[PDB]
Amino acid sequence: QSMSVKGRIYSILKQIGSGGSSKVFQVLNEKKQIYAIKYVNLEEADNQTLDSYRNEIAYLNKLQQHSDKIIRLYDYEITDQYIYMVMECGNIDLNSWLKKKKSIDPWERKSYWKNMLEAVHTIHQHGIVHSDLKPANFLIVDGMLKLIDFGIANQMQPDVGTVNYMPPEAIKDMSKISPKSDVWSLGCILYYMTYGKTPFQQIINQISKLHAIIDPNHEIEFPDIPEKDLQDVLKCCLKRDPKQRISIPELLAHPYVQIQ
Ligand SMILES: CC(C)(C)Nc1nc(Nc2ccc(C(N)=O)cc2)cc(N)c1C#N
Repeated sequence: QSMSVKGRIYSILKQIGSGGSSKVFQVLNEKKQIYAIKYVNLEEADNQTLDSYRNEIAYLNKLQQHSDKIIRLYDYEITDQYIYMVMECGNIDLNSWLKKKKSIDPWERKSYWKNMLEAVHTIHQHGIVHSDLKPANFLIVDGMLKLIDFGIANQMQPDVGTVNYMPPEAIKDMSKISPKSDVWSLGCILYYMTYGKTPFQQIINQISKLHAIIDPNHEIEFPDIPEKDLQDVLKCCLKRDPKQRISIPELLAHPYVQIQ
Protein backbone atom coordinates (compact mmCIF):
# COMPACT_ATOMS: atom_id res chain seq x y z
CA GLN A 1 0.00 0.00 0.00
CA SER A 2 1.70 3.14 -1.33
CA MET A 3 0.88 6.69 -2.46
CA SER A 4 2.01 9.31 -4.92
CA VAL A 5 2.54 12.90 -4.11
CA LYS A 6 3.60 15.25 -6.88
CA GLY A 7 4.76 12.21 -8.85
CA ARG A 8 7.06 10.73 -6.21
CA ILE A 9 5.97 7.42 -4.77
CA TYR A 10 6.05 6.47 -1.11
CA SER A 11 5.16 3.27 0.60
CA ILE A 12 3.39 3.36 3.91
CA LEU A 13 5.27 1.76 6.80
CA LYS A 14 2.57 2.50 9.32
CA GLN A 15 0.22 5.00 10.77
CA ILE A 16 1.19 7.29 13.58
CA GLY A 17 -1.62 9.76 14.04
CA SER A 18 -5.15 10.74 13.26
CA GLY A 19 -8.00 13.08 14.00
CA GLY A 20 -11.13 14.22 12.25
CA SER A 21 -10.76 13.23 8.61
CA SER A 22 -6.96 12.97 8.60
CA LYS A 23 -4.15 10.48 9.13
CA VAL A 24 -0.43 10.68 9.52
CA PHE A 25 1.73 7.91 8.13
CA GLN A 26 5.37 7.01 8.44
CA VAL A 27 6.41 6.21 4.88
CA LEU A 28 9.50 5.62 2.77
CA ASN A 29 10.48 7.03 -0.56
CA GLU A 30 12.19 5.02 -3.31
CA LYS A 31 15.60 5.37 -1.60
CA LYS A 32 14.05 4.08 1.59
CA GLN A 33 14.42 7.50 3.18
CA ILE A 34 11.80 8.03 5.82
CA TYR A 35 9.14 10.83 5.92
CA ALA A 36 5.80 11.48 7.59
CA ILE A 37 2.93 12.07 5.22
CA LYS A 38 -0.20 13.74 6.47
CA TYR A 39 -3.34 12.86 4.55
CA VAL A 40 -6.47 14.99 4.78
CA ASN A 41 -9.69 13.75 3.29
CA LEU A 42 -11.63 16.73 2.04
CA GLU A 43 -14.90 14.86 1.34
CA GLU A 44 -16.84 16.59 4.11
CA ALA A 45 -14.81 19.72 4.87
CA ASP A 46 -16.85 22.90 5.25
CA ASN A 47 -15.41 26.02 3.58
CA GLN A 48 -14.20 27.25 6.98
CA THR A 49 -12.51 23.91 7.74
CA LEU A 50 -10.99 23.98 4.26
CA ASP A 51 -9.68 27.44 4.68
CA SER A 52 -8.10 26.59 8.02
CA TYR A 53 -6.03 23.85 6.26
CA ARG A 54 -5.01 26.17 3.44
CA ASN A 55 -3.94 28.79 5.91
CA GLU A 56 -2.11 26.36 8.17
CA ILE A 57 -0.23 25.14 5.03
CA ALA A 58 0.61 28.63 3.80
CA TYR A 59 2.20 29.60 7.12
CA LEU A 60 3.98 26.30 7.70
CA ASN A 61 5.43 26.56 4.24
CA LYS A 62 6.44 30.17 4.83
CA LEU A 63 7.84 29.77 8.35
CA GLN A 64 10.24 27.03 7.52
CA GLN A 65 12.89 29.51 6.47
CA HIS A 66 12.52 31.43 9.68
CA SER A 67 13.42 28.62 12.18
CA ASP A 68 14.95 25.16 12.16
CA LYS A 69 12.74 24.44 15.24
CA ILE A 70 9.77 24.20 13.04
CA ILE A 71 8.97 20.99 11.24
CA ARG A 72 10.21 20.59 7.66
CA LEU A 73 7.56 20.51 5.00
CA TYR A 74 9.00 19.05 1.81
CA ASP A 75 6.08 19.11 -0.51
CA TYR A 76 2.35 18.94 -0.60
CA GLU A 77 -0.43 18.20 -2.97
CA ILE A 78 -3.84 19.70 -2.68
CA THR A 79 -6.92 18.76 -4.67
CA ASP A 80 -10.63 19.13 -3.90
CA GLN A 81 -10.62 15.57 -2.62
CA TYR A 82 -7.48 15.57 -0.55
CA ILE A 83 -4.34 16.96 0.84
CA TYR A 84 -0.99 15.34 1.17
CA MET A 85 1.74 16.94 3.20
CA VAL A 86 5.23 15.40 2.99
CA MET A 87 7.14 16.25 6.13
CA GLU A 88 10.12 15.29 8.16
CA CYS A 89 9.43 12.23 10.31
CA GLY A 90 11.66 12.57 13.33
CA ASN A 91 11.94 9.99 16.03
CA ILE A 92 8.84 10.54 18.12
CA ASP A 93 6.44 13.09 19.56
CA LEU A 94 7.19 14.59 22.88
CA ASN A 95 4.05 13.24 24.60
CA SER A 96 5.00 9.65 23.89
CA TRP A 97 8.57 10.28 24.90
CA LEU A 98 7.52 11.70 28.23
CA LYS A 99 5.18 8.86 29.18
CA LYS A 100 7.92 6.27 28.39
CA LYS A 101 10.25 8.21 30.71
CA LYS A 102 10.73 8.36 34.48
CA SER A 103 12.91 11.44 34.83
CA ILE A 104 14.84 13.76 32.52
CA ASP A 105 18.50 14.77 32.46
CA PRO A 106 18.10 18.49 33.42
CA TRP A 107 20.52 19.57 30.66
CA GLU A 108 18.29 17.85 28.11
CA ARG A 109 15.19 19.43 29.72
CA LYS A 110 16.71 22.95 29.39
CA SER A 111 17.76 22.14 25.83
CA TYR A 112 14.17 21.08 24.99
CA TRP A 113 12.78 24.28 26.60
CA LYS A 114 15.09 26.49 24.55
CA ASN A 115 13.80 24.84 21.40
CA MET A 116 10.22 25.13 22.37
CA LEU A 117 10.73 28.89 23.14
CA GLU A 118 12.42 29.49 19.84
CA ALA A 119 9.72 27.82 17.80
CA VAL A 120 6.84 29.62 19.44
CA HIS A 121 8.67 32.96 19.49
CA THR A 122 8.83 32.46 15.71
CA ILE A 123 5.22 31.77 15.12
CA HIS A 124 4.41 34.88 17.38
CA GLN A 125 6.62 37.15 15.25
CA HIS A 126 4.25 36.42 12.40
CA GLY A 127 1.14 37.09 14.44
CA ILE A 128 0.26 33.45 15.10
CA VAL A 129 -0.88 32.38 18.61
CA HIS A 130 -1.13 28.62 18.85
CA SER A 131 -3.47 28.71 21.87
CA ASP A 132 -3.59 24.89 22.26
CA LEU A 133 -0.03 23.77 23.00
CA LYS A 134 0.58 20.25 24.37
CA PRO A 135 3.49 17.90 24.20
CA ALA A 136 1.88 16.27 21.17
CA ASN A 137 2.57 19.47 19.23
CA PHE A 138 6.29 18.86 19.48
CA LEU A 139 8.46 16.34 17.70
CA ILE A 140 11.84 14.95 18.77
CA VAL A 141 14.29 14.93 15.85
CA ASP A 142 18.04 14.26 16.46
CA GLY A 143 17.74 15.45 20.07
CA MET A 144 15.95 18.68 19.08
CA LEU A 145 12.33 19.58 19.60
CA LYS A 146 10.51 20.97 16.60
CA LEU A 147 7.03 22.48 16.46
CA ILE A 148 4.75 20.37 14.31
CA ASP A 149 1.74 22.60 13.87
CA PHE A 150 0.43 26.13 14.42
CA GLY A 151 -3.00 25.62 16.01
CA ILE A 152 -4.76 26.82 12.91
CA ALA A 153 -6.05 23.61 11.46
CA ASN A 154 -7.74 21.13 13.82
CA GLN A 155 -5.61 19.02 16.13
CA MET A 156 -4.12 15.54 15.64
CA GLN A 157 -3.58 12.76 18.23
CA PRO A 158 -0.49 10.53 17.99
CA ASP A 159 -1.23 6.74 17.97
CA VAL A 160 -10.05 11.80 24.11
CA GLY A 161 -7.99 15.05 24.08
CA THR A 162 -6.49 16.88 27.10
CA VAL A 163 -7.43 19.89 29.24
CA ASN A 164 -4.38 20.27 31.51
CA TYR A 165 -2.34 22.71 29.46
CA MET A 166 -5.29 24.94 28.85
CA PRO A 167 -4.74 28.57 29.92
CA PRO A 168 -6.99 30.45 32.37
CA GLU A 169 -8.14 33.20 30.03
CA ALA A 170 -9.37 30.69 27.47
CA ILE A 171 -11.90 29.48 30.09
CA LYS A 172 -13.10 32.96 31.15
CA ASP A 173 -13.52 33.87 27.50
CA MET A 174 -16.94 32.24 27.97
CA SER A 175 -10.98 38.97 22.16
CA LYS A 176 -8.88 38.00 25.16
CA ILE A 177 -6.35 35.42 23.73
CA SER A 178 -2.83 36.76 23.32
CA PRO A 179 0.71 35.48 23.11
CA LYS A 180 0.71 35.11 26.88
CA SER A 181 -1.75 32.26 26.48
CA ASP A 182 1.10 30.19 24.89
CA VAL A 183 3.44 30.94 27.75
CA TRP A 184 0.88 29.32 30.24
CA SER A 185 0.94 26.11 28.21
CA LEU A 186 4.67 26.06 27.62
CA GLY A 187 4.76 26.59 31.37
CA CYS A 188 2.62 23.48 31.98
CA ILE A 189 4.87 21.44 29.62
CA LEU A 190 8.01 22.46 31.52
CA TYR A 191 6.27 21.91 34.86
CA TYR A 192 5.59 18.41 33.75
CA MET A 193 9.20 17.84 32.51
CA THR A 194 10.36 18.99 35.94
CA TYR A 195 7.98 17.56 38.48
CA GLY A 196 6.98 14.46 36.46
CA LYS A 197 3.30 15.70 36.43
CA THR A 198 1.24 18.47 34.86
CA PRO A 199 0.12 21.03 37.43
CA PHE A 200 -3.40 19.60 37.95
CA GLN A 201 -2.84 16.04 36.72
CA GLN A 202 -3.80 14.50 40.10
CA ILE A 203 -7.23 16.09 40.03
CA ILE A 204 -8.88 13.68 37.51
CA ASN A 205 -12.39 15.17 37.76
CA GLN A 206 -12.82 17.53 34.79
CA ILE A 207 -15.21 20.26 35.97
CA SER A 208 -13.16 20.56 39.09
CA LYS A 209 -9.93 20.62 37.03
CA LEU A 210 -11.14 23.71 35.09
CA HIS A 211 -12.20 25.14 38.39
CA ALA A 212 -8.71 24.84 39.83
CA ILE A 213 -7.10 26.39 36.74
CA ILE A 214 -9.05 29.61 37.03
CA ASP A 215 -9.24 29.77 40.80
CA PRO A 216 -6.90 32.54 42.03
CA ASN A 217 -6.83 31.02 45.51
CA HIS A 218 -6.14 27.54 44.36
CA GLU A 219 -2.32 27.62 44.39
CA ILE A 220 0.30 25.54 42.67
CA GLU A 221 2.73 23.16 44.20
CA PHE A 222 6.31 24.07 43.39
CA PRO A 223 8.29 21.32 45.12
CA ASP A 224 11.66 22.80 45.89
CA ILE A 225 14.42 21.66 43.53
CA PRO A 226 18.11 22.27 42.89
CA GLU A 227 17.55 24.54 39.85
CA LYS A 228 16.11 27.67 41.49
CA ASP A 229 16.14 29.37 38.06
CA LEU A 230 13.97 26.56 36.69
CA GLN A 231 11.82 27.02 39.77
CA ASP A 232 11.38 30.69 38.89
CA VAL A 233 10.59 30.11 35.21
CA LEU A 234 7.65 27.90 36.22
CA LYS A 235 6.31 30.47 38.68
CA CYS A 236 6.52 33.23 36.11
CA CYS A 237 4.90 31.27 33.26
CA LEU A 238 2.03 30.10 35.48
CA LYS A 239 0.67 33.48 36.58
CA ARG A 240 -3.11 33.25 36.23
CA ASP A 241 -3.09 36.93 35.21
CA PRO A 242 -1.63 37.38 31.70
CA LYS A 243 -0.53 41.00 32.02
CA GLN A 244 1.58 39.76 34.97
CA ARG A 245 2.70 36.64 33.14
CA ILE A 246 6.27 36.64 31.71
CA SER A 247 6.65 37.09 27.97
CA ILE A 248 8.52 34.90 25.50
CA PRO A 249 11.09 37.61 24.79
CA GLU A 250 11.71 37.91 28.55
CA LEU A 251 11.76 34.14 28.91
CA LEU A 252 14.51 34.05 26.35
CA ALA A 253 16.67 36.29 28.57
CA HIS A 254 15.88 34.43 31.73
CA PRO A 255 18.88 33.00 33.62
CA TYR A 256 17.37 29.53 33.28
CA VAL A 257 18.19 29.66 29.54
CA GLN A 258 21.11 32.01 29.54
CA ILE A 259 23.36 31.13 32.43
CA GLN A 260 26.13 28.48 32.60
C1 LIG B 1 2.59 13.67 16.12
C2 LIG B 1 1.67 13.35 14.97
C3 LIG B 1 0.30 14.00 15.16
C4 LIG B 1 1.54 11.85 14.75
N1 LIG B 1 2.07 13.97 13.71
C5 LIG B 1 3.35 13.85 13.22
N2 LIG B 1 4.26 13.02 13.71
C6 LIG B 1 5.51 12.94 13.19
N3 LIG B 1 6.50 12.09 13.66
C7 LIG B 1 6.22 11.05 14.58
C8 LIG B 1 7.06 9.95 14.50
C9 LIG B 1 6.88 8.87 15.34
C10 LIG B 1 5.88 8.90 16.29
C11 LIG B 1 5.72 7.74 17.23
N4 LIG B 1 5.07 7.98 18.46
O1 LIG B 1 6.14 6.63 16.95
C12 LIG B 1 5.06 10.02 16.40
C13 LIG B 1 5.24 11.09 15.56
C14 LIG B 1 5.93 13.75 12.15
C15 LIG B 1 5.07 14.66 11.57
N5 LIG B 1 5.53 15.51 10.46
C16 LIG B 1 3.71 14.77 12.11
C17 LIG B 1 2.88 15.56 11.56
N6 LIG B 1 2.14 16.25 10.99
